[PDB]
Amino acid sequence: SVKLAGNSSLCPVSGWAIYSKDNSVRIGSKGDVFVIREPFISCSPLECRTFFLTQGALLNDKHSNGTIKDRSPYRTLMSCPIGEVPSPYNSRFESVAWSASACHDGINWLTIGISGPDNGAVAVLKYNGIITDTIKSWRNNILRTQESECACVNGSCFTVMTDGPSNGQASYKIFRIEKGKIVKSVEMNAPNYHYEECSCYPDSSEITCVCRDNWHGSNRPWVSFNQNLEYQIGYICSGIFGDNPRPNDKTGSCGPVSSNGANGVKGFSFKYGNGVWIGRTKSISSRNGFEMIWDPNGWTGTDNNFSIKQDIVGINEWSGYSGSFVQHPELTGLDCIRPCFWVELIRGRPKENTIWTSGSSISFCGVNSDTVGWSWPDGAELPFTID
Amino acid sequence: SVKLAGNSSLCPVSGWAIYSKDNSVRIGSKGDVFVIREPFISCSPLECRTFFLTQGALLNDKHSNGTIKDRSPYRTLMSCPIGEVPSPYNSRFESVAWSASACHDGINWLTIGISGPDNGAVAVLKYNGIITDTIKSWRNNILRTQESECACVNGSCFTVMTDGPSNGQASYKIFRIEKGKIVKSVEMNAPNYHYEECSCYPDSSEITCVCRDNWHGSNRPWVSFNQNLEYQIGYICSGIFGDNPRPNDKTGSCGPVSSNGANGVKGFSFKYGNGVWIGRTKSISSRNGFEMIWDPNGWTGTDNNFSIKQDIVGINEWSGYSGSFVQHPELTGLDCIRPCFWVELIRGRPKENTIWTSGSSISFCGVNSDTVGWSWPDGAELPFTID
Amino acid sequence: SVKLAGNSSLCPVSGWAIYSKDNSVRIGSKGDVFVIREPFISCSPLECRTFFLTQGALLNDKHSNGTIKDRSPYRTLMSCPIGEVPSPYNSRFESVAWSASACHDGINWLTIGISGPDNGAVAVLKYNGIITDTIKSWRNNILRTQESECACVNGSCFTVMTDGPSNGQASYKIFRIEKGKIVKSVEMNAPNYHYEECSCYPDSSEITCVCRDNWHGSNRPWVSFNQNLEYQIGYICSGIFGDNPRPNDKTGSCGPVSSNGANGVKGFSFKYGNGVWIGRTKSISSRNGFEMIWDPNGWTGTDNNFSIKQDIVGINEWSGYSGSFVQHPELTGLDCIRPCFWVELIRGRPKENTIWTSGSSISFCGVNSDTVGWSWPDGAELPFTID
Amino acid sequence: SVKLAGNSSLCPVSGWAIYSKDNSVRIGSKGDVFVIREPFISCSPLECRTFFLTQGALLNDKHSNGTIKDRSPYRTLMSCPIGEVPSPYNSRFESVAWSASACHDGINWLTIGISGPDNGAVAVLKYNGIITDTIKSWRNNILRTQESECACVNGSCFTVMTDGPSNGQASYKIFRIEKGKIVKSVEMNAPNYHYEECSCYPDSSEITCVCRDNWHGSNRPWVSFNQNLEYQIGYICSGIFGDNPRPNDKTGSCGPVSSNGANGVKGFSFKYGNGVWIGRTKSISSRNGFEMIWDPNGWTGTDNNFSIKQDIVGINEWSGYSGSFVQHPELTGLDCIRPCFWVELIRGRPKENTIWTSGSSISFCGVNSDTVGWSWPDGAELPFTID
Ligand SMILES: *[C@@H]1O[C@H](CO)[C@@H](O[C@@H]2O[C@H](CO)[C@@H](O[C@@H]3O[C@H](CO)[C@@H](O)[C@H](O[C@H]4O[C@H](CO)[C@@H](O)[C@H](O)[C@@H]4O)[C@@H]3O)[C@H](O)[C@H]2NC(C)=O)[C@H](O)[C@H]1NC(C)=O
Ligand SMILES: *[C@@H]1O[C@H](CO)[C@@H](O[C@@H]2O[C@H](CO)[C@@H](O[C@@H]3O[C@H](CO)[C@@H](O)[C@H](O[C@H]4O[C@H](CO)[C@@H](O)[C@H](O)[C@@H]4O)[C@@H]3O)[C@H](O)[C@H]2NC(C)=O)[C@H](O)[C@H]1NC(C)=O
Ligand SMILES: *[C@@H]1O[C@H](CO)[C@@H](O)[C@H](O)[C@H]1NC(C)=O
Ligand SMILES: *[C@@H]1O[C@H](CO)[C@@H](O)[C@H](O)[C@H]1NC(C)=O
Ligand SMILES: *[C@@H]1O[C@H](CO)[C@@H](O)[C@H](O)[C@H]1NC(C)=O
Ligand SMILES: *[C@@H]1O[C@H](CO)[C@@H](O)[C@H](O)[C@H]1NC(C)=O
Ligand SMILES: *[C@@H]1O[C@H](CO)[C@@H](O)[C@H](O)[C@H]1NC(C)=O
Ligand SMILES: *[C@@H]1O[C@H](CO)[C@@H](O)[C@H](O)[C@H]1NC(C)=O
Ligand SMILES: [Ca+2]
Ligand SMILES: [Ca+2]
Ligand SMILES: [Ca+2]
Ligand SMILES: [Ca+2]
Ligand SMILES: [Ca+2]
Ligand SMILES: [Ca+2]
Ligand SMILES: [Ca+2]
Ligand SMILES: [Ca+2]
Ligand SMILES: [Ca+2]
Repeated sequence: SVKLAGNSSLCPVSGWAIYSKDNSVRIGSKGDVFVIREPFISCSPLECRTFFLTQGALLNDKHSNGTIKDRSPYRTLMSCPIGEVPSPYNSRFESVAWSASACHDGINWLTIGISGPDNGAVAVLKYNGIITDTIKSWRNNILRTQESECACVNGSCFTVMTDGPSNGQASYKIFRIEKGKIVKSVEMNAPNYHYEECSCYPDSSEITCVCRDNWHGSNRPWVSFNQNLEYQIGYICSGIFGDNPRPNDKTGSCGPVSSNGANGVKGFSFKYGNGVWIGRTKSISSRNGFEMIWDPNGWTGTDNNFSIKQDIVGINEWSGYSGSFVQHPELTGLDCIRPCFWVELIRGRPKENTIWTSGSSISFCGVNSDTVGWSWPDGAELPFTID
Repeated sequence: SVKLAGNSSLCPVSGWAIYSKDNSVRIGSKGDVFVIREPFISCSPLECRTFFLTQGALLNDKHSNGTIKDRSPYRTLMSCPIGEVPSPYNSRFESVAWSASACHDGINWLTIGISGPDNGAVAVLKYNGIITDTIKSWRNNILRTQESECACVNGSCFTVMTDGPSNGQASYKIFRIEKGKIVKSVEMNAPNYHYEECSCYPDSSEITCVCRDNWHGSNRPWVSFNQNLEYQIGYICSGIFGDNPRPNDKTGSCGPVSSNGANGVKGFSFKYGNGVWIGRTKSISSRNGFEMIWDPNGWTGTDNNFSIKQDIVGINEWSGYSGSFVQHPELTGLDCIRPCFWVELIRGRPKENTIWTSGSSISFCGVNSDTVGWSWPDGAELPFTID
Repeated sequence: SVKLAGNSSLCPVSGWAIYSKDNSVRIGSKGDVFVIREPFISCSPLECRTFFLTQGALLNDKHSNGTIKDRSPYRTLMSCPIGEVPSPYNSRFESVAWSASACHDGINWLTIGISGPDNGAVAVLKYNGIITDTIKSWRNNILRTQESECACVNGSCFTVMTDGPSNGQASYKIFRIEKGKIVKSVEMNAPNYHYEECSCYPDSSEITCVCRDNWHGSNRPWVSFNQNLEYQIGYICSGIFGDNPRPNDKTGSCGPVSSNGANGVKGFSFKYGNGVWIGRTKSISSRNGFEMIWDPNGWTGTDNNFSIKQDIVGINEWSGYSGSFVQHPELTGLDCIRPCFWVELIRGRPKENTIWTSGSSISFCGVNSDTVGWSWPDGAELPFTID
Repeated sequence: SVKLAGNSSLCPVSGWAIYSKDNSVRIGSKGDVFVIREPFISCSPLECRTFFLTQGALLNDKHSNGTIKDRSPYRTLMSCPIGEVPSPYNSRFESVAWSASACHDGINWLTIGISGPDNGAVAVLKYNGIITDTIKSWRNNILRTQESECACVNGSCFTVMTDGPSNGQASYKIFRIEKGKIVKSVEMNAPNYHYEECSCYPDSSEITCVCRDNWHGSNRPWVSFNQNLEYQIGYICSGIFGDNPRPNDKTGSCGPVSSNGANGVKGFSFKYGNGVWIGRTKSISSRNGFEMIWDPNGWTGTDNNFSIKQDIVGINEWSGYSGSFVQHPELTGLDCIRPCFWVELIRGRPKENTIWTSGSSISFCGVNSDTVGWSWPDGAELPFTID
């Protein structure tokens, strides 16, 4: 086994080829499939896995009742091979968690699972499934992390955590982790910024994270840093606003866009110089639809012009969280780090008249060969028999 | 790991010994078994797997409703060990796909999965589960491929794809693929021919494909080619017509037989000089029954005489698609490439009064020791509880 | 990997320690468990597996209807780790079969599966899951084999097959098989003998089989042979009669005991010089109960005295088939071949008012440390919901 | 593979970080989950597994009826990866057993499973799944063992067994086992002591066991010994009484505390010099709640003062058995033996109006980084459909 180098650049890509679809909710109508939310994908040098937060219950069973609820002692982080439904019969147990991150350094899996009370939550770090560290809430207000993969470079893995209000100034910390041990952390000096649920990826030995401002930004905040945790911060400038909810596209800002800025959804974007690939919902007001947009000056420019749009999920279909994942040269044999992404397709409450909330997933990888837009939605027929 | 040589000749065989039976539909009456169609078998140097197109739903569940439908965003290519039922608990995810092929070059699996809209479908190629190439519809009319294994020789794998009408002249291309990458393709110059759903196998370093003419042939078209994609084309001459539907046996043609020529079913045949092993339905009008026929001059001769017939499925039982698969010397230790075949046993719509359509499978391998004809049908009792 | 030597003697044992219990029928009341019968155990140098003939259906489903029937095209030989329930989710597919045998030579698994019509059945032999030979019915009257493990010595494996009447003189052949290929066979010259369902084990480089006389013997016939298939035949002499049905114990015979001799059950015994360990039902008239009896002169002596009796299943509980299996020094590290045995616990028809018939299993291994008699019965409560 | 050394000291710890939660009962409402009780965790150098005694039945099925019953021929010891629900689809079969222990010596698993009649039970010992020894009841009164992991040092593993009354003086033996073979045993000379269900761990080459006195002690008895089985005995002195039931905390005793001393629950404690980490229920009268208490002089001192309390399960929630497990340096890379523990969360009879009794589990590992108390209860809603 060898550490992932993480020193090559992100592969430029012209479109997105479909990689996986699990059909979890459709299958769970009969099969034994976990009620889940907050899924994400992460790869080792050998395989790619879907991680997810269970609700300690199965679809179409009474224990799925009330699963709109975000945090409980029953939620667990588990994983299964990409594209398979999350079932008790094919899933690896990772951690007890209502917020999580995970990533592979080339040698072993790092998992981070946060559980405990809202006023004193504890992140448990594991390396190869053995507890290696913990970090406890420092603001006593829902310690929370990425809900997507952490990022690794040369044996060090990096993540971001938040503690404090979701509707005002909070506290954001970056962590450097080696063999599951926190070896350095820094608090970001980001007055007037808000960071939640960062999607972080490696690119030329440094980490870029695109996150969710739940306080007052309808564009997405970003933070980038080197292995020594020297960081920079900003917001994506494009008038192609990335959050949900958001206003109709118009002139943007390199600071937080206040219009429709409260609340949000976990998302991601890939930076290429001044340009950016933005993944976003199609609806400006609800978690519906998904599309990928290439905006060649969208990282630093405020106009609402863009060059490419690719459909992923139709506007009349449910979407949800989305996040980046990468495939390193050690896995692919390429000379660059390949960008991929996943989308959570949320079914049930609050929009649908069920007793439960759960998601399925789709994923795509970037390529420079021909691609096509379409809609690959969840496809389940609600309500279910338990409803 | 070593590349399959693919340079020995096809083993001559006198009969077919039963190899597998999954009983998928019988078992799915209670168990958690995927609704599937278009199954096929393919082997590595170590094992044989059943590939199949799911409908993203389980048998005896409401989401099986309407599964007579051929293409949707929910269909996925998955695989499991040969003879096992396709379940979410034992199946490997391969690709999102409503048309597919797969084969192992001795090192890794190649999978090809076509998804997207009818007017712009995209084939996603994976090698060891990593996306390696794509090819997009060139006629904007249901890009489609084998629904059986591709064929590999010395590290190159080969397949055929079609784009265009199913009731008139279409476009047919041959592809050479190395480590999941298309390295060469050619369009077949086949005016008045129609090719779909080719069953292709290697034989002495060259590829032979026997396919389905849905336009105007009740005999089967074939195409054979070397590693440089220099090809020859024709139709099986035998008056023992191979397609379904078809006329009663009589004098055949080395061109497309127009009588009952429209429509068809995926099938296969094995060429041995002027002779041919033909697998076909027993019914001339419907997908019922299956038999293997040895016709010693049937490749090139038009008479309706034959030498051996072996029963596989009784005429009063449902059959469906069939296809070739081979076992290379690297797997068997033999000094020739062994021919095997599978049969899809289709249950449900349109012939039966159910809300769903799904198949089970049987397979056989060629031998020169004693064999026997019989009927190994699906055996499920319809309708099901859900109907 | 190395061939099993098979040259050490059978370990003498004073009692039987319980090794496994699967509770298949109890579990199948809810879980997805195959309807099975004719289970048996066989070991490699690394693990022990339960083989079984499915009925291509699950317990408590309508397709379990009529499963008292012995032969059909739906029956398949499959296997799972010892002690686990036979489910579609944990079972390896082996062969299509309504009669079977299997054994590991130290390198790979040999499986033998007989399918086809009663008047022309074909045994398909596989080595490492690849078809290596076939043998076809020579009397056109239900070709049939052990329903327990074959026996291996120095890279050669041995089995017995029968063809002909079950109520009169039939034909019995011994086979020597190497890497799945029949390299020698001989027909036993056994006028007035009847052999079915042999339980064969290796002992000092030679094979001993104890079988079922369905024609006219309530004691068990035996055949022993060396690697060159030079054989001897006889019947177990003990007045402790081994078959079911049978008379009450009395003076026995070294030939077939005619009293209650018609019909029978698959069983086994272990020879130790003049002595014998006999496994048998407790009831003389029905497949109820099970016990192990040590009779120190029972192989060659006709008296009805014995020295040890150990209870296995109570007389008021259902039993069924039983068979030997061994654990070689290559697996155990012992300096002798260890005798073990399994018992099939049959539930359903004809004795119970259900639509189905299925079995669970228990197994035991011989030891010289302390043991105890008890009853470890099936434990399912019939009828089931489907009945 | 290398033997565990077992020669380093127990890691001192300040708190307990949550390690696993299986949600078995919640999931078994729909999924195929074993009815179980007496679960425990044990690790190899590579992984940690949950062992458990099934009732040979699944949750929400009629065969779960009467499972309050402790011993039957249907109970089996099985195991699955830690944190996964115990299902027939993910569980390894270990032994037929209604009382058990297991542990890994660094090379292979030792399992001990006791079955048979109350008046003559037999413990079957397996090493790598092969029977290696047996030991039979010596007092003919429910031979019984730990229901948690045995302890290994330098290739020798150690356990404790009891035979005799649960309401008066019984007999207690210590065993030294090498490669599954009993190489030494001694009977403890413990008049007026009572030992059941010992929780034993290694610490500096010696074994410490903390057990259950069901006769007349509401504090816990202990026994410690070296590899030669030279032992010492006593009771935990702390006025923080460890058993359930028990009196309210007050001045304790270094002998058995008679007040509320009859009956009990399996538990554990970790000795650190004069100090002790005590895990106990929160209720003094019933199996409800769980907490960890650090009492710096509680091993040898009788006062009821303590320094740290950490909540694990709320007082209004069901708990049950608890036990120690360790993680050796060979697994963790640490320079000490890490203490962890599990808690069984018992649902059903006798406290709840169901036909069945079953448990789920949680586990924690000791650390010196920040931790938090909370309640991680079972969470199932009773009764179930079957009730
Ligand atoms: C699989 O699919 C088939 C086909 O969809 C499905 O059978 C259909 O069931 C639906 C719903 O029960 C039926 O739809 C009804 O049709 C009647 C006329 O026959 C209408 O009167 C009904 O409409 C009234 O009620 C609606 C709901 O309250 C109102 O919205 C509407 O305005 C009317 O007031 C309704 O449309 C339909 O008849 C059948 N179709 C067929 C061909 O049988 C089947 O149930 C599905 N199977 C499973 C397992 O899901
Ligand atoms: C799990 O076990 C419990 C306890 O066994 C079980 O509840 C029991 O159900 C049985 C069967 O329904 C009940 O037995 C009946 O009791 C009544 C008196 O209350 C008797 O009159 C009945 O006997 C008559 O009918 C029998 C059958 O026809 C005749 O054989 C008999 O001679 C009489 O004519 C019968 O015994 C019993 O009352 C309950 N017991 C309790 C405590 O509730 C439960 O059903 C089981 N659960 C599952 C899921 O299997
Ligand atoms: C990336 O890291 C690898 C592995 O250490 C190193 O060999 C290589 O020089 C680096 N690549 C570049 C482009 O600097
Ligand atoms: C969901 O939970 C609520 C709160 O306990 C309860 O009232 C209701 O019965 C539950 N609904 C279902 C369908 O179980
Ligand atoms: C087939 O290929 C193998 C492997 O390269 C080669 O050694 C051999 O010469 C070829 N066999 C024949 C018969 O040409
Ligand atoms: C058994 O076979 C082994 C392996 O070949 C051989 O070494 C040994 O001599 C034989 N044992 C006896 C007792 O003859
Ligand atoms: C069993 O099969 C018979 C014969 O077809 C049929 O009449 C009956 O309905 C079946 N019984 C059940 C319970 O399915
Ligand atoms: C513990 O055992 C190891 C392995 O044998 C040995 O090397 C070492 O000396 C021991 N450690 C201590 C602290 O005694
Ligand atoms: Ca926002
Ligand atoms: Ca722009
Ligand atoms: Ca045609
Ligand atoms: Ca001819
Ligand atoms: Ca007989
Ligand atoms: Ca005698
Ligand atoms: Ca089910
Ligand atoms: Ca007590
Ligand atoms: Ca104290």
